[PDB]
Amino acid sequence: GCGELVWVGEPLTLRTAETITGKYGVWMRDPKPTYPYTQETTWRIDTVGTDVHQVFEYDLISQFMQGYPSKVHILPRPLESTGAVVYSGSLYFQGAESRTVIRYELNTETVKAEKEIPGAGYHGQFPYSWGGYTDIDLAVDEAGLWVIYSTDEAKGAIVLSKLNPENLELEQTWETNIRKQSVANAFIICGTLYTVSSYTSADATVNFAYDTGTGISKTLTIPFKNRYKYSSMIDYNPLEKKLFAWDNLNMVTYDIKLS
Ligand SMILES: [Ca+2]
Ligand code: NA
Repeated sequence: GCGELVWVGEPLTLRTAETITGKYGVWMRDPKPTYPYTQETTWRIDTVGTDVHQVFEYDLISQFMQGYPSKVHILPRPLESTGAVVYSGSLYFQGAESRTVIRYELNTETVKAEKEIPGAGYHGQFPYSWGGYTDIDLAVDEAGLWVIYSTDEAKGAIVLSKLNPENLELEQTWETNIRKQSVANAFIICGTLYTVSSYTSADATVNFAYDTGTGISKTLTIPFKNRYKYSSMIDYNPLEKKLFAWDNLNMVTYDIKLS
């Protein structure tokens, strides 16, 4: 059931972090779960600080919302920023102070692939507008795995590449005209990249779209509310067809409607 994004609902708070380590972070579910995980399995990474390596895993939504993790993974190398995703049994994350994407198989705690994103800026060159070293943002949509970034050659405009999820090879690349540091975050739905105008405003918008099928860029005015005024992470989950976000200690989700 694919289509163009036409509406975003009110943010729903699922969990509020209890320490400043959780002011910003990423939380994720797998749109292609694999044993021993299910559609309920939830991963959470608080990303404040300089040696981020703990991943909280919750077998059940009840545990994610009301209780303790069922497992803590200690990543073998530290992680950068809020851009990570989980896809088909692996956490895909960026190595701290690097342009390297790492595929970490969760059930075996094994690194399966590492890839330098060619020419990608990193560590504060092309972050989203809030900073936070958000230069590299992974994404999953109905067609699989992508990475959102920029390069000097693109002069800071958003570049997106489709990734092979097994070995991280780039399969195809598109260059937009949207300055990455001028938008708060971005995500991909049904092959279209969407951006959010502000990470602070209760009256933000989903303000730009780039359709990878046609190469056409559009301006949009879809209301988007940052309930807690500091959104560090905004991603799309194509199985649930919802936005997942992290907003000033709060793990939130937004319903959407496609046309
Ligand atoms: Ca994102
Ligand atoms: Na992401």
